[PDB]
Amino acid sequence: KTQSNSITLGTRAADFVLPDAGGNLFTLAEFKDSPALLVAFISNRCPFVVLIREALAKFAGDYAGQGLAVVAINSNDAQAFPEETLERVGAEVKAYGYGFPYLKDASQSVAKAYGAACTPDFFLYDRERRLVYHGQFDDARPGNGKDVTGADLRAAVDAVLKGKDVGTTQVPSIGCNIKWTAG
Repeated sequence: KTQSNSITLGTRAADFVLPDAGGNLFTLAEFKDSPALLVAFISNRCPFVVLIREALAKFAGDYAGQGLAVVAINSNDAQAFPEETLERVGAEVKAYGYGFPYLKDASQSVAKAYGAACTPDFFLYDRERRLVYHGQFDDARPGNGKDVTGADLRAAVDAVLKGKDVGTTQVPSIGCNIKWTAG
């Protein structure tokens, strides 16, 4: 278990090229027309991601067409954790109804460029792809009793889409560490 890193607000979204489980490739240019862009480092089996998985698919669907693009990335080492393969990532999409692209970062170069530390780790960018929110989906944690609402991220997306300032309280997310390959 670890907290997300303190990443300075304003940092530019790093570019990537990453595949989905059909082999389609995605870069930042594929999301260019969406004024808000969420990049989410998640996992197929981490309990902190299991907690919000239904909510995340609902959240992304709710905003599809309102100007939010969501990209999810699984950077976990799938030799060490076979449940994290690209093939499994493809099965997660169908099983949980993910409308957003869910991509595999096999070399972990993208997780390293964003400075992701745990799953889930959420980075929200504005129209010029500057970081405006980095933190928890909401206050829910496995076993803490709180409803999974996505309210912190929702409030941040709403602010971006309405051209307003994101709130300054950003609680770090908590999850399983990214499973870095030995070295």
